[PDB]
Amino acid sequence: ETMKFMAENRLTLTKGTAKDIIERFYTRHGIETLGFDGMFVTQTLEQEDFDEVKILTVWKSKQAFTDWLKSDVFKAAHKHVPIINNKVITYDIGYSYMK
Amino acid sequence: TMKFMAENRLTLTKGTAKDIIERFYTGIETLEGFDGMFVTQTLEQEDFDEVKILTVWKSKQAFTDWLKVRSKNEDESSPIINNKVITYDIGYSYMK
Repeated sequence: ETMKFMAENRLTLTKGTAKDIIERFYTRHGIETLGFDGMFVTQTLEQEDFDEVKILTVWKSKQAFTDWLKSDVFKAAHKHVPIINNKVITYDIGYSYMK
Repeated sequence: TMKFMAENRLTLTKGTAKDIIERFYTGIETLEGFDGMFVTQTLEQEDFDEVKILTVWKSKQAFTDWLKVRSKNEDESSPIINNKVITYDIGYSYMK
């Protein structure tokens, strides 16, 4: 039913700018109003040369994600948000256990 | 809750993710600092397969205490090319 598909926006940033970028995601622009199950914004630890922030979104299906890519909430979040690189990766969640 | 993430990233020879993956779907939820885990498979991967066992914790402490699948460079028959562990601070999270 839910938590079957995960999407990741991987951001490679100038070292030191990670906090400011992350705070930018406290305003999610209504993504929760969607097949959306949750999101995580992380910072890779022990990085010396670059900062890496990953925006992980969990959905109930790939289509939930692809439809989101086409939504107005996607546009507002993409326009709201240092970033040297920006890559998108997707995954099939084959197993999840939320306690 | 959910403020730390540990990732066990497994690079596999293209096509072997299918079987191997089910062995990670497996009493870690008994720890207080443990919040949850995800096991994923990367889509659209061209030359190799990728399995990531993600676990979320309340603190880096929980994960550390907890801690304290061989590679080819060991058993030539293993599908696992590389086995890395990455750690993260969860700056923000929202569920449901």
